[PDB]
Amino acid sequence: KEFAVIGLGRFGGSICKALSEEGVEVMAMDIDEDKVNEYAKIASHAVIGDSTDESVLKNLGLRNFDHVIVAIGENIQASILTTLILKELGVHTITVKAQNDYHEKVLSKIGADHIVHPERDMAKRIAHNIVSNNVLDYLELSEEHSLVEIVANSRLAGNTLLDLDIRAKYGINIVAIKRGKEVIVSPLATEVIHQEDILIVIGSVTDISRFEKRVL
Amino acid sequence: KEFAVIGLGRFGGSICKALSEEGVEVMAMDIDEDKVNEYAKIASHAVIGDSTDESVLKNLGLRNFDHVIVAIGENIQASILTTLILKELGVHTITVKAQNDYHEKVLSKIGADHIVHPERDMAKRIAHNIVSNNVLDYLELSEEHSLVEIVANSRLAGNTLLDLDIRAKYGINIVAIKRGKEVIVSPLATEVIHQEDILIVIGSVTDISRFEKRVL
Ligand SMILES: Nc1ncnc2c1ncn2[C@@H]1O[C@H](COP(=O)(O)OP(=O)(O)OP(=O)(O)O)[C@@H](O)[C@H]1O
Ligand SMILES: Nc1ncnc2c1ncn2[C@@H]1O[C@H](COP(=O)(O)OP(=O)(O)OP(=O)(O)O)[C@@H](O)[C@H]1O
Ligand SMILES: [Ca+2]
Ligand SMILES: [Ca+2]
Ligand SMILES: [Ca+2]
Repeated sequence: KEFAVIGLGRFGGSICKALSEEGVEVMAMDIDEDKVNEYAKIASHAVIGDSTDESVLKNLGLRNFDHVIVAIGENIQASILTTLILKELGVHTITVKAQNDYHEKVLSKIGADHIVHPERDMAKRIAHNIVSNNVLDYLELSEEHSLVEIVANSRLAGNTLLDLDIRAKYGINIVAIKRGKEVIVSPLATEVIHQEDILIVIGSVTDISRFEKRVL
Repeated sequence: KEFAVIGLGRFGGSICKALSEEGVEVMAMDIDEDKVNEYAKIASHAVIGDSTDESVLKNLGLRNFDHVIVAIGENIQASILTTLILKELGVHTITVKAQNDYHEKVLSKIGADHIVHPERDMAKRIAHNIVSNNVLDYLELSEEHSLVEIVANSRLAGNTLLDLDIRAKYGINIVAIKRGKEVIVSPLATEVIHQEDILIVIGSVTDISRFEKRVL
């Protein structure tokens, strides 16, 4: 498989490092020579170039590449134009970092396959933690369902899962518990909740909200 | 509770918007007046100022604030100095966006409570997906354990969980299945895996790796 990353900022450079650490080859490109130099021994092919020169991406051989990541940030126009060119070159999968909603909307119509929002998505998790302290983190599983990490409080602590009856009363499922350094997976109803346990829970976002209100 | 965000880039501004959307008050600060203007109706108090002026943060009343987020990016020195000042002001919880390892190392010793890497953390998830296609995403639960989203292949499809015997053979647990738009939570052993099911799995990173090798 052939991988390329265009734009070596914190996202693009981290993609380059992660791919390198996974043990695969990656072409890493940036218009800034100093950035390219930083990745000269990390990427298998580090390239100084402007990705908005059509012949440049073609001459580099990006036609039919398996996956190209566009991580140009503040230059929304360069990002969009680069994406356009990659699509015309038949790149199978194009992932692009979006700067805003406008950027995303355009990227979607010109055929980016995956549009990602690293800063925004982490900000949302952090803000949710901030405003509800017992909720440590969450991961959306579908439009309706999420996984949520919940710190047990005094009300939960000391009771068996059987007695808590959370599935029947709240519609949500405790699928694991982090207890100290250990993770208890698929705990039985006989499991007793300890103070400072982190409950790993799956349910609808609606049911989770009701649980937070009732219990947290 | 009192919240402040310092630096309104994509991360800081997204934190400001997310907090605003959660319905809480937030003070949003930036040295760039145009950025502050963008958040004047989103933040409950939008402030033009240099967070590295000690008297500025004190006069704004940040002493003993519940949570302050430092999202100054490229100015590592301003970030570090701002963090130092907030700590001296007794801020209960300081979360800081780190630009690199050096930045993180210094932030840790001068007492940032939470150091976050939005670009890097998303890059790692993406790169892992890229190099192992059946693996859609993952979330670390502990140093030893992770949650992983795995697309079922032809080998898994058509078999009951009972017959697959994945817990006994691989040490990992299927705690949910995304099937179309639905999530099946805590499936029973009688559940049959469908093509294109997304298995939500929890196990040790070691056991997960062995499973990927054997089955994916
Ligand atoms: N036309 C182009 N061709 C190749 N690289 C480019 C082009 N335009 C910009 N870049 C590179 O893209 C990289 C990332 O751009 P920038 O730093 O503005 O994005 P960012 O959103 O701050 O990135 P991150 O959030 O990942 O740090 C920069 O190193 C820049 O040199
Ligand atoms: N001393 C300071 N006081 C207040 N705000 C500052 C200070 N220095 C920088 N900022 C603001 O911090 C914001 C973010 O900085 P910058 O854009 O360099 O970070 P970034 O890593 O690109 O952010 P993001 O990744 O969140 O887009 C900018 O709006 C900038 O004006
Ligand atoms: Ca444009
Ligand atoms: Ca960024
Ligand atoms: Ca420094």
